[PDB]
Amino acid sequence: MQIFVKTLTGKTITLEVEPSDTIENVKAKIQDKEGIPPDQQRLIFAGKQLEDGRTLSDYNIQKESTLHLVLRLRGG
Repeated sequence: MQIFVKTLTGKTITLEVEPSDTIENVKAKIQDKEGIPPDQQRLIFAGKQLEDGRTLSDYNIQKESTLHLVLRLRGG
């Protein structure tokens, strides 16, 4: 299924995922496609911060959903 990942810069990235995919795996996909290291990634859906070990299905994330990507940089 297709999902949308909305960043803080007004860029939306499209991903192809399965509800059985883990959050850790989604983050890897994002890294693969945009180059953002997973450790800097903070995914938000329905007011919840998504946990690495959970799957998309745990959160009831359906096709064409939009996740919010917030960056957490290490150092400033």
